[PDB]
Amino acid sequence: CAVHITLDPDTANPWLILSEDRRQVRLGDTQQSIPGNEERFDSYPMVLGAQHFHSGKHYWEVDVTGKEAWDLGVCRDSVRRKGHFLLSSKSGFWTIWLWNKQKYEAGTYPQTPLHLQVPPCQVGIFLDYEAGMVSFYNITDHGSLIYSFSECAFTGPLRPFFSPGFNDGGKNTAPLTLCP
Ligand SMILES: CCn1ncc(C(=O)N(C)[C@H]2C[C@@H](c3cccc(C(F)(F)F)c3)C2)c1-c1ccccc1
Repeated sequence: CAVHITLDPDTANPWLILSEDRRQVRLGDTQQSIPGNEERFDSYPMVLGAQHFHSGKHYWEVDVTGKEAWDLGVCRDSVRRKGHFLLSSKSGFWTIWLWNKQKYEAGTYPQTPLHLQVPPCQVGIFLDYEAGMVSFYNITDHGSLIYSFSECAFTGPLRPFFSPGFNDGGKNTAPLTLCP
């Protein structure tokens, strides 16, 4: 069920730099000047996969090597794009995140701390639509389960969700890379 993900530049916050092949994204030093369109996330450095999931099983892996912060998973296509919101399962985002170098958490509401013995350099994301399951795997630790969201009971199409961090004038400029 391994799927070739590509990043949708129409969704990408101006703080983001996408590679030419749209297989990579990183935080930029400054905001790019880019057309204001309704699909674009305007308040946080977030971008979606081009791919839409209506059903079935879907798997992809991401390199997070050298990063102090990131967020990965899946969201409803219907999520609001403009203004401020909370990354939570209750808001249509099924994600895990790193921040402050070592704080791993699942984006439940309220959030669930994760205790990772081996810090992941690559993360696997498995979506099972009919099961209502989004699962996260520690590829560095031989595929151990990081976290699973269960009985999410999805209605509409879902999208891959990425953020290579938030802008804090910090050093978190290494890219997220989609693994071949
Ligand atoms: C979307 C708002 N939001 N929802 C929940 C949380 C939250 O509690 N904080 C602790 C963690 C930081 C994690 C993170 C890691 C990498 C990239 C991003 C982002 F937002 F850019 F996509 C976010 C999410 C926040 C948040 C709070 C402060 C600053 C920015 C966001």
